[PDB]
Amino acid sequence: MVRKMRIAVIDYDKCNPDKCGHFLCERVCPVNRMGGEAIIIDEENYKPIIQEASCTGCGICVHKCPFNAISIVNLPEQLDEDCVHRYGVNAFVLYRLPIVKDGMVVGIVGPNGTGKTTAVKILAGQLIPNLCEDNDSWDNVIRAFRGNELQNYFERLKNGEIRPVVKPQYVDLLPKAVKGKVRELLKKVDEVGKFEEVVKELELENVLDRELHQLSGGELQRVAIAAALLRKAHFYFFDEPSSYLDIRQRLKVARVIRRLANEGKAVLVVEHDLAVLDYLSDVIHVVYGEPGVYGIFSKPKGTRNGINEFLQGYLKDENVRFRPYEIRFTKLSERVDVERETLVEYPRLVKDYGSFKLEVEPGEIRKGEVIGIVGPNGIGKTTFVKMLAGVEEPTEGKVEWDLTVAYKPQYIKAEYEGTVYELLSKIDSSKLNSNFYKTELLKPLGIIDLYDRNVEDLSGGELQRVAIAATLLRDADIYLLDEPSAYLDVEQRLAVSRAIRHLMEKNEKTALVVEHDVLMIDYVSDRLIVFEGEPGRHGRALPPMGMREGMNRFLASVGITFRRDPDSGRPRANKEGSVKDREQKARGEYYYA
Ligand code: SF4
Ligand code: SF4
Repeated sequence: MVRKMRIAVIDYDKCNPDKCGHFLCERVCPVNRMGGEAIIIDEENYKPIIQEASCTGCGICVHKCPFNAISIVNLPEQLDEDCVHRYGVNAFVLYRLPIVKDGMVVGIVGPNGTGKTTAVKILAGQLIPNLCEDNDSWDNVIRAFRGNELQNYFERLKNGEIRPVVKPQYVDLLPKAVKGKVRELLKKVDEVGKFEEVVKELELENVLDRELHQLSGGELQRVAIAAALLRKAHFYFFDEPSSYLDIRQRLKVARVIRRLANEGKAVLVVEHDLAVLDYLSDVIHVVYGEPGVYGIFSKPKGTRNGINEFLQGYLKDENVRFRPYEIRFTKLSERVDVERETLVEYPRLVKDYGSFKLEVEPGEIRKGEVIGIVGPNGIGKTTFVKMLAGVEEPTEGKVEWDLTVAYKPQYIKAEYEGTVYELLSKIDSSKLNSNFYKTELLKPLGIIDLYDRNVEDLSGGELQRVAIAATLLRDADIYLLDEPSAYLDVEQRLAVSRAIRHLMEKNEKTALVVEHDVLMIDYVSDRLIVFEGEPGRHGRALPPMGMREGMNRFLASVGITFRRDPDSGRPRANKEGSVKDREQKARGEYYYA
């Protein structure tokens, strides 16, 4: 086998055409000698340029450079030969692997279906690498990764003195597979003798009484986090633990997972929220490719640089573009925030089931804006949303008016016979066929390619995108999405953000997006509803307020302050106990866009 790209980098800060004659390059260059364009002259910025499309990689120019402003490398037997696994010809292929490490938290960021999960099975002893050949042994794996830390992994893995435990990419499998209580389960799975510490730090002592099927999202997720650590294993691989956790939970779970590094145990993590990712990890991997054709894991990076580079879409270590535009964000000074017309107003409501109490203070709904809902789970974010939605009748007050409400529920389960196209089509055929919904909603969330399978025959992340798109293609005055964040990746999360923002702004309509992922809030929100009280008991919904004034108000009850990163612009979470943490909290401004 073979395969090879040439990559040329010239440290211009070291080049000086006038000192080496006249671009010693083009002169000494064999290809240019025979009438070729390996090295071209930028007779303006006065620099030399190597057109890697030519350069034989002979390296003559490199040896000649009177300084050493030239490097030419052949990505041979390293990027093409590395090839790890092929599922048979005309089928998915993996290149490279994430490099897990002891005593450290190895991060992963990169869109779904790029064989994140392919690598897990590989590492779990349950799939032998063929190295895109025909192999069915460990030994060729151990050799191929010679010069690297993963050889040592495959040697232990085969002796079988390590076995990694894996928190699966979809959960909601344990309730329909394991019956009885969270109390029970957590005794059973116990083998680590750390039962006390776990259940307490992740605050599942109230959550023991309920049965698995009676859990809400945040709780079910965390109970999996618990049961994975109580199984005995050195290596713990968490695939998407950000699903359905609220803002308060996800920051607290991050601390729990981070404390593992100190115990010297190896954590491998997928996260799709940059603030949570920054905080946990110590290494970071970027994974690039178009889903379902190939995936390649990049070289290990230090968390901060790795994230910067993801945002830029350009790899300077690997020389790969993988997205033709940059990840970007919206402050509050990059907008027009001007007042708009009142759609409706709601008085004081108060709903008591008699197993939770909510009071909603008097509030205004404006037209043409996007209101983010924030707070910890079971604080009746959902109780409010459901009162306008019509599935719950307020005990007192009125919200149920002649606005039509479009409602995306918290769980997703399908009950629909027929295709993705049937399901959408009966709502508004018309919308499907117009160019806007095609630029902003349907096309970048993959739905054009999804019309051929049934709704029941769609998987969690595709089906999520399908629910979301469905709710926004309903004909309504006001759009209600309860927690769409679940099972979306970074790119998806962002695409849904740009779609919500454009569609709502253009037709001047209201939407409520209950939200907990920092980035979506950071882009989309015009106004905020902060929830407080003590969850599972009482909640007090405070009236709508400005985006900044809201995230300020709320962040102060979490102890956790947010900056603006200076490298390429993203929400920077600041470590509890830091300079910035201390300066923000002292000065009553607990947040910056
Ligand atoms: S070799 Fe490339 S870098 Fe060294 S001087 Fe000539 S042009 Fe500038
Ligand atoms: S061989 Fe080395 S120098 Fe000659 S072209 Fe290819 S890269 Fe540039």
